[PDB]
Amino acid sequence: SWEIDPKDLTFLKELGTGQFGVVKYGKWRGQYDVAIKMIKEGSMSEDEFIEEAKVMMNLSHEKLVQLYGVCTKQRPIFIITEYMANGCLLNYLREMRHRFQTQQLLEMCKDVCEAMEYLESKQFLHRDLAARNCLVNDQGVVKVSDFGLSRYVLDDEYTSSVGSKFPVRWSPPEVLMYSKFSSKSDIWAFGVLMWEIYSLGKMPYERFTNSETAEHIAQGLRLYRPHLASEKVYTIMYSCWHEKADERPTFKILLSNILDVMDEN
Ligand SMILES: Cn1cc(-c2ccnc(-n3ncc4cc(C(C)(C)C)cc(F)c4c3=O)c2CO)cc(Nc2ccncn2)c1=O
Repeated sequence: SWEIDPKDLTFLKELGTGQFGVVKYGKWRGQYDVAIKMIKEGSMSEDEFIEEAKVMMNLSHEKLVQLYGVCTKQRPIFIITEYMANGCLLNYLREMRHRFQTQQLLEMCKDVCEAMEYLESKQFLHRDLAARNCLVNDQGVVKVSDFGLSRYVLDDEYTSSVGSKFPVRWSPPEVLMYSKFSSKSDIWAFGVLMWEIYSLGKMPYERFTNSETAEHIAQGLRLYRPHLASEKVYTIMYSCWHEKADERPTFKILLSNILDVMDEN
């Protein structure tokens, strides 16, 4: 694991708080833009994370927000990542909602699908894929962030399937019923993410509670086709939501589907 020297980090701006506490924008060695997570004491299973961190750092792809390294020889520990100037995708969609062409929306789905095809090829699960966990850079490229970190969260409202922070609206039946995560549960979440993109950042199953969402999707309720999604695009997102995990596509198949739609248009 790349153990970064904290003396090489210059903090510049607050980026707000996430599940592990404060995140800052800064520079590494006075040049490279980075984000720095300051891991709040008690928020993370730190020994577990440190033991397993190298796998995460070896994930390298243009459409992943890279985990560059860690600072662990002190308290609090730091996680150092790629910086994304336009922030999270969910907010970006909502703030620019009157400016998007449908071709740009499909390009966002392609960006995320490329990242996920790469993770799938490495047998690595995101576990919390959603627009809130994608980020956008200064050139509008969407990248997938915080892949794999859900495993290390210490927060019972997040880790309990009936907790108020659990990502129920992005979860397939086998996660809600059995806590069975797989690349096929990331597939389901990706379909919901496509829906978030094409709805310009609406909340999935808005007005339903988490338990009502779970109850109704188990019985076959599915997200409606957003106005901006063509039938071809809807067919792609809908394919992610087969009740049976083994009937869902792979990210390799989804990427091929997405490219085919692009070529036709
Ligand atoms: C890399 N990065 C991270 C963030 C940023 C800031 C605050 N909290 C977070 N979050 N948000 C959510 C989050 C979620 C998780 C789960 C394990 C999946 C539950 C784990 C995290 F570690 C975080 C985190 O750190 C992030 C996401 O990691 C913001 C950026 N950019 C900007 C730009 C402008 N304004 C604000 N932020 C940026 O480039």
